[PDB]
Amino acid sequence: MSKTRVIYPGTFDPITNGHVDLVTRASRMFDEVVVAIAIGHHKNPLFSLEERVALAQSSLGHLSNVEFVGFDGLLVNFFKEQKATAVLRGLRAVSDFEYEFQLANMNRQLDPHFEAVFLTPSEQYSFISSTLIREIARLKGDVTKFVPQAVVEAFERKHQQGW
Ligand SMILES: CC(C)(COP(=O)(O)OP(=O)(O)OC[C@H]1O[C@@H](n2cnc3c(N)ncnc32)[C@H](O)[C@@H]1OP(=O)(O)O)[C@@H](O)C(=O)NCCC(=O)NCCS
Repeated sequence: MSKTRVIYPGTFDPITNGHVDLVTRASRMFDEVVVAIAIGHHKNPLFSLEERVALAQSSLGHLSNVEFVGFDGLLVNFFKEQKATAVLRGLRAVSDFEYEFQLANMNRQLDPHFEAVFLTPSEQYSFISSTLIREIARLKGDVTKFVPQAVVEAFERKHQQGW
């Protein structure tokens, strides 16, 4: 009769309707869900950690069993620290599927307790790629269809300065 806690890591740069769907799904089936934002020190994300967490909070705060936290280092260690039952990943048609198996199996070798549990998002979200979203925004196009309003405004606000 133990509580479920799943960790959903990613860069969420920025969060998309697809990510929202997934979290919504996950919130319905796990007791607690942690939206885990990888800082990306060596990665160089467009949006800052604060901006990413803010935007996630805005699109998913209404779910009461959803936490939001940034993290670096090893997902396996974050997993341990958070006393997590499993790491959640999404699985679309566009997904590097062998590349989920590498992640999953290598992490298992680092920690035999590590478990991974994929969910698939509503078919309308099977084709959107944050890379393309960011590119469309950059070229002053409409991303209203692919990300929450808050994110759309973030994009303007990013144009409006330079960082
Ligand atoms: C954090 C981590 C899980 C993320 O990898 P990932 O599956 O690519 O997920 P990310 O958050 O990196 O997302 C990267 C890409 O996935 C894509 N993506 C995944 N789900 C998506 C969705 N629902 N909608 C749109 N794009 C999506 C995007 O194209 C994204 O591109 P971006 O780099 O512009 O954001 C992985 O890098 C990690 O675990 N790092 C921890 C460090 C570690 O342990 N390393 C060794 C593990 S063996």
